[PDB]
Amino acid sequence: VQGLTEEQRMMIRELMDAQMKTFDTTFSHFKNFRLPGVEAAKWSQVRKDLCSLKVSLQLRGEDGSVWNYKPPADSGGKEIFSLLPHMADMSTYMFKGIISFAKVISYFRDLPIEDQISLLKGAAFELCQLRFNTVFNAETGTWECGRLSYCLEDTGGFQQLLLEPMLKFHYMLKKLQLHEEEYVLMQAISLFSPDRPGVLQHRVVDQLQEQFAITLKSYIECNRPQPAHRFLFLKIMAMLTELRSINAQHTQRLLRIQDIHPFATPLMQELFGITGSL
Ligand SMILES: Cc1cc(C)c(S(=O)(=O)Nc2ccc3c(c2)nc(CCCCCCCN)n3Cc2ccccc2)c(C)c1
Repeated sequence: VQGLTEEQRMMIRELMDAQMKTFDTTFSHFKNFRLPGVEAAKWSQVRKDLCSLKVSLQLRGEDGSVWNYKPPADSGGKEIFSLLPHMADMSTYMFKGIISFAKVISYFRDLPIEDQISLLKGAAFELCQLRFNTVFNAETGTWECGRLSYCLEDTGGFQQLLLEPMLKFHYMLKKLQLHEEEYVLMQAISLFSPDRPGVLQHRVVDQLQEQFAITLKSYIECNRPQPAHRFLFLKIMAMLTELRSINAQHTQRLLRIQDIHPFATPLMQELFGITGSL
């Protein structure tokens, strides 16, 4: 609010507006989702890949009842896929919110439709993880999604869990104690990345991204004088670069698992380049 130009203030306001309209932070409208039921070299890697998703799951009913699901151990069989349909439904729900976020923003609406599609295919996973970070509780290792909770299982210990790049990302980013405004500028910087596959208006997207980055740098300078926030802008940009690498690693996991055991919803297939033809 302090020290920004009028264009920078309008930019933050437009992003905060889009975030408010399209982020169901209580997950009140996530419903009707599936739940876990009550050569060989490709299989060996798929087994390791699925370790990237292993969480337990709690559901608190409006009546006060609690269901809890603890996932199995890997015993060399199909039981390792039990959480995939639920995870697909959750990600699909998040992805719809992300697509709505982008479409409310003026700078995005003004790009040609092909570049909108390419930008969303490139960034949807990243914006999803940024939104999930805001409901991550780093004290209990839990993503608190309203009536749903997804909890990390104690291995090993805390430091042995933070070796997994996705978890180190979530814990390190939560430690920065970002404002809502800083999360939503992070989303814009990731969304308007000019080097995503298939982008045509590289120069326009690059100039938009740079403007979002300058606004973030200035927001931090004007509102965060404390020695703990020295280099905060550069810390955030380093997190964004690391998030891009996690996106490539986790996208290849999805594709290997999909090859052995189909689970991607139609929206996930569209976002991740699955044509529907073998
Ligand atoms: C295989 C696959 C790949 C991709 C690319 C997708 S996805 O982007 O479409 N979606 C998606 C959505 C949320 C995700 C996610 C993927 N990975 C994680 C990290 C899981 C936590 C570490 C476990 C620890 C064990 N060592 N989270 C966070 C999370 C937040 C809330 C609830 C649960 C998990 C999918 C579906 C599968």
